[PDB]
Amino acid sequence: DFTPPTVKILQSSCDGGGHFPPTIQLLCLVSGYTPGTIQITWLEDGQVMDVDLSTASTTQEGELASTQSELTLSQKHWLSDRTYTCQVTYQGHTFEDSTKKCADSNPRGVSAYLSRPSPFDLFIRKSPTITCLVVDLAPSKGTVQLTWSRASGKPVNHSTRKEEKQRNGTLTVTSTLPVGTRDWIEGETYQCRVTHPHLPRALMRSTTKTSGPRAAPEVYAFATPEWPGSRDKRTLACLIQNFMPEDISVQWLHNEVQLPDARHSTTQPRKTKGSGFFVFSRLEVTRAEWEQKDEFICRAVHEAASPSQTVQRAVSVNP
Amino acid sequence: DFTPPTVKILQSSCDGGGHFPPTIQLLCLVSGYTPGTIQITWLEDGQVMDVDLSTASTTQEGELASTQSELTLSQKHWLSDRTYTCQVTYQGHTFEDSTKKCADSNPRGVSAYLSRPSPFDLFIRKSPTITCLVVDLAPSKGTVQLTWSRASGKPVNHSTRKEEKQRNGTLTVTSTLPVGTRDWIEGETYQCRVTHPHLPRALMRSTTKTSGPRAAPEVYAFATPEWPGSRDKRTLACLIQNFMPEDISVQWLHNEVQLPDARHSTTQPRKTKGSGFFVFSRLEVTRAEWEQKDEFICRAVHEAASPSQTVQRAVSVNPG
Ligand SMILES: *[C@@H]1O[C@H](CO)[C@@H](O[C@@H]2O[C@H](CO)[C@@H](O[C@@H]3O[C@H](CO[C@H]4O[C@H](CO[C@@H]5O[C@H](CO)[C@@H](O)[C@H](O)[C@@H]5O)[C@@H](O)[C@H](O[C@H]5O[C@H](CO)[C@@H](O)[C@H](O)[C@@H]5O)[C@@H]4O)[C@@H](O)[C@H](O[C@H]4O[C@H](CO)[C@@H](O)[C@H](O)[C@@H]4O)[C@@H]3O)[C@H](O)[C@H]2NC(C)=O)[C@H](O)[C@H]1NC(C)=O
Ligand SMILES: *[C@@H]1O[C@H](CO)[C@@H](O[C@@H]2O[C@H](CO)[C@@H](O[C@@H]3O[C@H](CO[C@H]4O[C@H](CO[C@H]5O[C@H](CO)[C@@H](O)[C@H](O)[C@@H]5O)[C@@H](O)[C@H](O[C@H]5O[C@H](CO)[C@@H](O)[C@H](O)[C@@H]5O)[C@@H]4O)[C@@H](O)[C@H](O[C@H]4O[C@H](CO)[C@@H](O)[C@H](O)[C@@H]4O)[C@@H]3O)[C@H](O)[C@H]2NC(C)=O)[C@H](O)[C@H]1NC(C)=O
Repeated sequence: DFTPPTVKILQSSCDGGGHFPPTIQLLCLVSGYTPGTIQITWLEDGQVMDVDLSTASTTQEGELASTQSELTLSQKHWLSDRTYTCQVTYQGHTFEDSTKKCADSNPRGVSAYLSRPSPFDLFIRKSPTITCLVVDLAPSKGTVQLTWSRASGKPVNHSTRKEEKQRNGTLTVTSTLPVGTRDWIEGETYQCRVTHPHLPRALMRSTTKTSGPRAAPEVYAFATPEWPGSRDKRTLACLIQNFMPEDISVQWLHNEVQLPDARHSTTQPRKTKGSGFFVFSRLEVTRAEWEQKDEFICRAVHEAASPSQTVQRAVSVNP
Repeated sequence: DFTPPTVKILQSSCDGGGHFPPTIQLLCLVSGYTPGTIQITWLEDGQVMDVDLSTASTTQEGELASTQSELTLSQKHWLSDRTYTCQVTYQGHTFEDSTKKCADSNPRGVSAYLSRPSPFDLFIRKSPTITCLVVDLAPSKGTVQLTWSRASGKPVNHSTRKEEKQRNGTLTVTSTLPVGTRDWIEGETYQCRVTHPHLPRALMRSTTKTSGPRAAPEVYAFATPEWPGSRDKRTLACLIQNFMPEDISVQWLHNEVQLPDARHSTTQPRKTKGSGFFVFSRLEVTRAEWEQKDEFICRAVHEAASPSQTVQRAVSVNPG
C-alpha cells in the first residue's frame, strides 16, 4: 500500500528540425507516492541551485500524492554539458535523477545499432539473443570496447565480438549477447556500451521489450499461376499483416520439415495504412517439391499469436 | 475571456551521461484550452498515427481545461530522426507542435546524388530526366554552382533548378535535366558537377543506362480474402519478379485513374536467386472504390517488357 516516491525528468523537446528552444525547461516529476514530507532541490554539476530558479508544486488525488518541479535553463547553459540533478527528499530519504544534453547519436559519422531478440529464438528455439552492431568509422590504433550491462545490474552471460573491416574503408564490430528468456520477457533492459579510443566519450544503446498493445498477425499465402517459359518452378508469397509489435519471424515448412532460411526472403516490417505492420515472404519452389508433397506452409512467430506464439497458412500450387 | 489552447511537447531526458533511455516517451501538453471536447492526434512524419499508442488525460479543475497525451517510442525509432507531431483540434482549425531528435553538435557535410530516368518517364511519359541533388549545404555565404555535361561532349538541354531550405537549417539544391530517350537508351553518360567556395575540390557524379542482361518482369496481383475483420476495405498485393535490370516503375490503376504513389507501399528491388529482381506491392482499397469499379490493375514499367515496356494484372475483390 505504501508507494515510495519515484523521480523522473522530462525536458523541452527540439524543433521539428531538431533545434533547441531559446530556453530549456526541466520538469521533475515525483509521481504517485504515499503522501509525506517532501522537498525538491536542483543541482547543477553537484551544486545546489538558487531557489528562485525552480517552481515546485504538489497535489494529491485519493490515496497518493504527486509533485513536480520546473527548472528553466539558458540554452547556452544546457548546451555546455552541465549536469542537472533533481534531488528529492521524501520522509528524510533522498531520491535522485540526473540529465544533461543528449550526446551525439552519430559521433563522427559513426552509427550504433542494438537489436531485440527474433521471435523464433525467443519462442521456438528458446535461446534469445541481442546483437550490437557498430558501423561507419575508420581504423585507428586502440581497439573498440563493447561491454554489455543490464539496467537491473544483474549479471549478463558472456557476449561475443566479431569485427570485420569493410570495402568502403570502414570497420564493423558486432557482438551478440545471449539473454535470459524470462529475463527479457519480464521487461529487462540490456544496454550496449562502446568506448572507441578514437571517439570522444562512450556511445550507448539500450534495448528492452516493446510495451505497446499487441495484435496477432494475419497470414495469407498465395501461389503464382504458371508463367510461360518457367514450367517446373513456382513462387509462393504470403502477406503477414496487421500485427503489433513489429518484431516477427517467418519460416516455411515443406513435408513437415522446415526449410533453411536461405531458401526464402522476407521484407522488413512496414506499417499498414491503418494500425499494424505487414511483411511479405517469398519462397521459390520446385516441381519435384510439390509433386513430392503439394503443401507449403508459411509460418509466422509473433508474441501476440496464440496458443504457441505462432500463426500459419498453407498453400498448394495445384488446385 | 475565451482562452486559446496551447500545444507544448516535453520528452524523456537523457542519462546523466547523456545517454538515451531504452525507450523515449513524448508528452504533449495542450494547456489552458477552455473546457470542451477536443481531439488529440499524433503524426509520425505527417502520417497520422493510430491512437492505439496514446493516452488522453484531462483536469479542467478550477476552471479552464488542460489535457495531455503521451506517446512512447523505442530508442531505435527515436534515433532514426523521425519527426513527430501532436495535433489538437479545437474550433475548426487544428493547432500543433513538432519535435525530433536534437541535431548533433557538429553538423555533417554536403553530399551529392545523381538519380536516373525512371522507367515510367522513360517509357510511359516519354519525357525522361535525371536529377542532381546536393544536400546539407551551408547557406548564407556563397551559392552552389551545379553544371551538367555529356561524355560524348554533345550539348545538354536547359535544366531547371530548385533551392529549398530544410527545417534542419540545411539547404537542398535540385537540378533536374531533361535527357533524350534515344540518347539515354544508347548509353550516353551524364555528369553532374557541384562546386562552392565552402567546398574543397569539385564534386562529380555520373549516370548512364544500367548495363548487363535484361529480363522481362512477371506480374501477379492477389487479393486477401473477405473476412469479418476487413469488410469495407480489402488488401491487394502484387508481386513483380525476375526482371533485369533493377530499374522499374510500379503503379496501381483504377477506374482509368493512376492512383497516387502514396496510396501503395512498394518495396525496393531485391535479388531473387540470381534469376533477377523482385518487388512486392501492397494496396489497401475501399468499398467505395470497388463499388465505383471492381477492378484494380497492377502495372509495372520496365525496358525489357514487350511490346511497350509494360506488364500488368488486374484483380477484383468481388465475384464479378
Ligand atoms: C535535413 O533535412 C533533409 C531533408 O529535408 C535531409 O536531406 C536528405 O539527405 C539525404 C542524404 O543526406 C538524402 O538521401 C538520398 O536521397 C536520394 C534521393 O532520393 C529520392 O530520389 C531517388 C532518385 O529518383 C528516382 O529515380 C528513380 C530511377 O532511378 C525513379 O524510378 C523515381 O521516380 C525517381 O525519379 C529515389 O530513388 C527516392 O525514392 C524514394 O522515395 C519514394 C517516395 O515515394 C519511394 O517510393 C521510394 O521507394 C524511395 O524510398 C527518392 O525519391 C537517394 O537517391 C539517395 O540514395 C542513396 O543513399 C541511400 C541512403 O538512405 C541508400 O539507401 C541508397 O542506396 C543510395 O546509396 C539517398 O537516399 C535525402 O534525399 C535528403 N532529403 C531531401 C533533400 O529532401 C538532410 O540530411 C537533413 N540534415 C540533417 C542530416 O540533419
Ligand atoms: C560501408 O559498408 C558497410 C558494410 O557493412 C555498411 O554497413 C552497413 O551500414 C548500414 C547503415 O548505414 C547498416 O544498416 C542498419 O542495420 C541495422 C541492423 O540490421 C542488421 O540486423 C538486423 C537484425 O538482425 C540482427 O539482430 C538480431 C538480434 O540479435 C540477430 O538475431 C541477427 O542475427 C542479426 O544480428 C537484420 O534484419 C539486418 O538485415 C537486413 O538485411 C537482410 C538481407 O537479407 C534483410 O533480410 C533484413 O530484413 C534487413 O534489411 C541487418 O543484419 C538496422 O537496425 C538499421 O536500421 C536503420 O536503417 C534502416 C534502413 O533500411 C531503416 O529502415 C531503419 O528505420 C533504421 O533507420 C540499418 O538498416 C548495415 O547493417 C551495415 N552492414 C552490416 C555490417 O550489417 C556501411 O553503411 C558502408 N558505409 C558507407 C560508405 O556508407
